Amino acid sequence: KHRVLLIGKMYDEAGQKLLEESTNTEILSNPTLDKINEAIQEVSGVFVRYPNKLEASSIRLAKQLKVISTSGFGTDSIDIMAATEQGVIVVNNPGMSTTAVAEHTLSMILALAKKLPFLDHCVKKGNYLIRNQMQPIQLENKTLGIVGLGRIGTLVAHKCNLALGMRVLAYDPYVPASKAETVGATWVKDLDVLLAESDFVSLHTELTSETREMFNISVLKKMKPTAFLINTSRGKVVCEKDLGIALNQKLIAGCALDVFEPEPPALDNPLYNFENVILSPHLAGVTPEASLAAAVSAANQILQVLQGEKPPYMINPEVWNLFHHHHHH
Amino acid sequence: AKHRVLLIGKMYDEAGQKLLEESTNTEILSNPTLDKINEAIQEVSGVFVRYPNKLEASSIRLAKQLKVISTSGFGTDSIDIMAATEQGVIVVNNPGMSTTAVAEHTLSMILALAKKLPFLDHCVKKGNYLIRNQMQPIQLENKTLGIVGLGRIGTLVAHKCNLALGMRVLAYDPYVPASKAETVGATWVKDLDVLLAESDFVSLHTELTSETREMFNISVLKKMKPTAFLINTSRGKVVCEKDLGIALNQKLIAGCALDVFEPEPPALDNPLYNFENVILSPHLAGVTPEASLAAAVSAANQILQVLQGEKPPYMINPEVWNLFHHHHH
Ligand SMILES: NC(=O)c1ccc[n+]([C@@H]2O[C@H](COP(=O)([O-])OP(=O)(O)OC[C@H]3O[C@@H](n4cnc5c(N)ncnc54)[C@H](O)[C@@H]3O)[C@@H](O)[C@H]2O)c1
Ligand SMILES: NC(=O)c1ccc[n+]([C@@H]2O[C@H](COP(=O)([O-])OP(=O)(O)OC[C@H]3O[C@@H](n4cnc5c(N)ncnc54)[C@H](O)[C@@H]3O)[C@@H](O)[C@H]2O)c1
Repeated sequence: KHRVLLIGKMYDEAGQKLLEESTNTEILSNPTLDKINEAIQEVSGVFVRYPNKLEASSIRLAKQLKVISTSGFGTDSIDIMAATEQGVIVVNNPGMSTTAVAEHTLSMILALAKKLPFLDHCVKKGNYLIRNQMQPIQLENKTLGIVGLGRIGTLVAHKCNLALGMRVLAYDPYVPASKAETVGATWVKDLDVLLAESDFVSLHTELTSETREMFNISVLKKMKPTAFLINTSRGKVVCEKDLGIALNQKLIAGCALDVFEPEPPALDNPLYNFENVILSPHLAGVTPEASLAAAVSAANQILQVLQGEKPPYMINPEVWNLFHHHHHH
Repeated sequence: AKHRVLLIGKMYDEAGQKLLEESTNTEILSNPTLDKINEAIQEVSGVFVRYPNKLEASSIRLAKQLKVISTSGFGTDSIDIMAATEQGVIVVNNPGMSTTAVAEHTLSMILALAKKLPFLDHCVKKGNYLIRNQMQPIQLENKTLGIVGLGRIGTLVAHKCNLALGMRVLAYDPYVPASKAETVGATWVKDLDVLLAESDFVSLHTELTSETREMFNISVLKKMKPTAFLINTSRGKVVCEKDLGIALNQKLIAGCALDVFEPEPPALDNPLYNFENVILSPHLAGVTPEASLAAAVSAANQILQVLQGEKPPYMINPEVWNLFHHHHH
């Protein structure tokens, strides 16, 4: 029977149960490159838990490899070129946690408006009278600016408009304006207009060379001093040093972050010392439902390629013909 | 007890209908009128729509127990999605099941235009073998192919025409990264006008949207080379067919190959039937045994998923999911 290497465990054991019905699996925990190499030589499939890496030199050692599956959308730590050259199919598992991240985003937007973690701290310390200096924000009729109108951004736009009564603006050069109009948002060609008009700005872009450090001191200066930033996308989209300067200089009023750069944020991180800051440890997409759906998807696609069936989320379909040559024909 | 499912046209493989019959009672209509749909749709929980059959808003409103509409393939232009969304009805498509088939069919049509294959077959069979002394077939090596829409099919067509024929491949698609073209040896161009000026064959592979509706009109044909050919396997409404006929008459382009039409099916007296260097097929580019089986299984399984309250993989109106929940309980 075929052998599968799991570079990191899946998000739900049901995916490992699926593999074990037909394959012999070995599981490594944050393995070093050497540990991968001595475990990968006889496997037909590999699962990679984000953010683990799979290098070209390791792929070359896997002479019978048929398929590499990642745990989520991201494949940046996979050398796809190497896999393609050897007839190995790379699949991702995208969109398995859209609803979880959308809910987490609504949670952070509301908690910023209501000053919820700060008020909880104050009441528990006997500082009930903080209420005199408080002005919670009503979300109704405020403006939300969505940067990245993808799977998550679209759902967040829809619910903030329909359920919370917000005006919703969006910036995304790589979707048509009709996509925003369908959910009640307006797609804007000029990011600066969204920045000037928004009371809450929520980031939902893919991380690319173009969006890396896109949210820097120049952007924060354009935002309203009363506005808040929410980032549930990727830590590298935000320049954290500039963000701290912007909070310190009151260029924006606060922020909620689920992702960081560097990740694991340092014990030193100056962002910890603002009470208009709300932090979560990269959990926005983590629910039992999302973990199970991704684990089952990844296992099912590995099993498809081992059977010779085309999986639904191939990242390198240009490899199929060589895959055919190596393992069929 | 069993839910009812209406098929507005058959699937292309019986496997889908057998999957549905395990758990539901089905009725199959053959090219029904709007009235026949309304009679058969009143009590059904799920509908399958075989393209180009239409499902209009008025019919969706009569379907008081409707949960899910599945299209036969990627295209959803024959569905009133807005009406479905308003009623808490999930729309699923079935994308990427015909990608190799359409890419093969597109290469077939490019070659047949270059070699004048249907015309010459007719000549030999009518006794005019000696037409050969006036024929100059085109050598595809180093000719330029322009791809409009670098999606699943457009990217595979670019890859195959490079590998099989040595063609230079240009692409126009505002919504994909230039790296996607580079990976298959093509160049992504920001200005469609440049692609039109440089291409010897222009092949259409876009989604039909308000932006691509009637994109290929007389102004575009005036920009194409008089020696160039148009290939359309995407959607008929991307091409203004009356302008295409004008363009062929006025020698703005040399010929065309079409698998999709507007009016689809086309009329008995369509003027395109009478032109030189026209090659037509009846929306069969994506209809192979392999593709039909995959699409039929996918459509059946998504219908069954939604009937169970499970989120399917190809929801095209995810903003409707909460209203579906509210009705499905
Ligand atoms: N915090 C978590 O636990 C978690 C979980 C899942 C996803 N994510 C991240 O959240 C982000 C959104 O996820 P998704 O599934 O909606 O992605 P998606 O691929 O569906 O959408 C990404 C969108 O970003 C847009 N984009 C690219 N460049 C842009 C630019 N310069 N400006 C504006 N928009 C741009 C793209 O056009 C796309 O519509 C991603 O970064 C994803 O990695 C985080
Ligand atoms: N038998 C057949 O003829 C057959 C079979 C399958 C699919 N199709 C059709 O072929 C088309 C492509 O299918 P696919 O699976 O590759 O879809 P896809 O979603 O993978 O690709 C469509 C591409 O169109 C591009 N697009 C959107 N707007 C554009 C614009 N203004 N200009 C240029 N490009 C734009 C998108 O960005 C996308 O990359 C669809 O119209 C589909 O309905 C036909």
